[PDB]
Amino acid sequence: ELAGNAARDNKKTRIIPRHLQLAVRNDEELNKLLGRVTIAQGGVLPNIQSVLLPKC
DNA sequence: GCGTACGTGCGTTTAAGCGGTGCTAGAGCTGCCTACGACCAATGGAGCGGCCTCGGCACCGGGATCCCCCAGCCGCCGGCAGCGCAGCGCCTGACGGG
Repeated sequence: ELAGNAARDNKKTRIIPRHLQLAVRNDEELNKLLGRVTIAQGGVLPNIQSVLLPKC
């Protein structure tokens, strides 16, 4: 269900692990179930520390 | 280099701590009865294997942003150098005193 919504955003009809890793990581609750599992070819969540960004 | 706030110390003070009750709740165990899960023999069809064909995605090529950059550009202002000047203390007059 969470994965399917992600596939909608990228518009691909076929579900893909990149969706799966993305889906199960945004939900903080489901995150706790798999806090020590790594998905094949999952890729990290898109995140950047604010300080790294330019001052303005 | 600044400065505050947290360590050190002192002086209350109070609730922890001790020792003492007194209770019954609840855990531990036993006796005994039941049902429910394992076991066994059959059965078929759900699932798994083997093909096998379209199109979702990949890939390309092109056009479309769009942030990223920065000199242009001006405003601003303050510093700065020059200029006009305001005030004062002395300089020096006006006029009586020495």
